[PDB]
Amino acid sequence: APSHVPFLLIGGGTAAFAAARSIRARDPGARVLIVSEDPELPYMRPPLSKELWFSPNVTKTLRFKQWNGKERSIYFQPPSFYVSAQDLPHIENGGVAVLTGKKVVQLDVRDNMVKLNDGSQITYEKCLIATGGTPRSLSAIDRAGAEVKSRTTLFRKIGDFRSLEKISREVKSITIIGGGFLGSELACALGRKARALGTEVIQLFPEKGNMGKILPEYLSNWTMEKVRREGVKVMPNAIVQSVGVSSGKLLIKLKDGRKVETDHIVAAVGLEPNVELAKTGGLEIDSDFGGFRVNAELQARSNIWVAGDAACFYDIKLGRRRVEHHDHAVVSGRLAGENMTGAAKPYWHQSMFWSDLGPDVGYEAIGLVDSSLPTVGVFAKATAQDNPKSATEQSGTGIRSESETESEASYGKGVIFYLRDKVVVGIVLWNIFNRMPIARKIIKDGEQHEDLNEVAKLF
Ligand SMILES: Cc1cc2nc3c(=O)[nH]c(=O)nc-3n(C[C@H](O)[C@H](O)[C@H](O)COP(=O)(O)OP(=O)(O)OC[C@H]3O[C@@H](n4cnc5c(N)ncnc54)[C@H](O)[C@@H]3O)c2cc1C
Repeated sequence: APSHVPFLLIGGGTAAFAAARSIRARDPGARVLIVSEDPELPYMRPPLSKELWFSPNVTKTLRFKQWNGKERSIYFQPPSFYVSAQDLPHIENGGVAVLTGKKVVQLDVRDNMVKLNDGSQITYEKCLIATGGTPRSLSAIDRAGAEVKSRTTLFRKIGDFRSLEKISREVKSITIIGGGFLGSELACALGRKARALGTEVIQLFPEKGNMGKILPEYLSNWTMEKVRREGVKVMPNAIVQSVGVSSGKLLIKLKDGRKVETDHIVAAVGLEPNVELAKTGGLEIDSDFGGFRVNAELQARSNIWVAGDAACFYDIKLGRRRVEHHDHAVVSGRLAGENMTGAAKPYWHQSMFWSDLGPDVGYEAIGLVDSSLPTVGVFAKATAQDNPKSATEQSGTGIRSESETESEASYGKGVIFYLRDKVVVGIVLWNIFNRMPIARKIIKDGEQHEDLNEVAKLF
């Protein structure tokens, strides 16, 4: 670990990598150090709940096959592209180094320095906090003791992919708690594995259907049927009361009286932004939405920026906000990098989200998407190209935010408009690809729409 580094990136995920790339692009000789608590070099997360499950050496290499059959590495860059932390301070033309297995435990804003868990002290000139978040657990699990806890997976990293993939091959029943996109993706991934093995997969949540807090009743229900068609036993309207061990089996007790016996549990119930450094750093966090509060240029302080899942930014349309989008991590990380190199540009990007439940069904979302808001959905029969696989064959990539582009324009599918009076504040696209720029334009203009069935023609 160097005693000093010009650019210090705390956390080694998607946002940090984007910032590292941006800093180097604007400053060819920049010296950038990434401190990552995890043992792995920077990698993208979407494949962990998708393509990596649709394949035995893949678990070792982590080089997956996209829906189009072509391989891609989960890592942002090959390990030989990074320089050693030891050489970073004076190596010719600089570079980007990564300190894996090390965690920043103290931040001293006034002295521009951080302390690592091993006692190491590092000063910086410009710092980016890109710590992401920590998965949330169920209070029922927290209050159940060590045994139950040891048999519950909080899905987020490469290590969770490997341990869960192992378990799916070794046990007879796995239960997923959570109806969100991630829980549903895992449900489909695990369901397919179970079909060949002849095992069981259960998914339960308090809502009436999958993604119930986001999707309107019609599409929420359609999604639940989709998951059931994969062999998964889906249990909606399920409120967990307690969880314990009975005769070596996990026993989940629900409020309506139902009891569920299973071998392992996977929880996908949201995340808690990692703002532990706010304590010693004396930085302000948002008690309502979570995360480090930053200004328009993503600054927490004159020389400290925040990007990705850990940032509570000011959405140009919605006010204080925090999101969990790959697109956001990439764009905000890139911007932070540019601002750390004298750009002084505001974050006005409208972050998009995407989810693939296999090669045949996908979703895209943007803006305020809440099922409690008044909505208007327009649907139609899907064509042969309206699916994630075709979209990937066309674009050559499975990372939707890449093929969709970051710009704004100048039944088996459909569009769902979320409204505020007659203005569209959010949009969900079901099996419609390469039209996000149109969605961004509609939301940005913020005009009132007398029809919408006319607007749907745009998609
Ligand atoms: C399984 C899965 C699937 C997903 N699929 C999609 C998808 O299809 N579409 C989409 O739009 N989004 C998706 N997302 C979400 C998207 O991946 C995230 O928004 C993005 O990864 C966040 O990046 P980040 O850099 O902000 O944080 P992270 O990638 O979470 O990483 C933060 C890093 O910093 C480390 N760290 C934390 N604290 C410290 C510390 N004190 N010192 C050192 N290191 C620290 C962490 O351990 C971690 O390595 C998915 C997420 C998961 C988990």
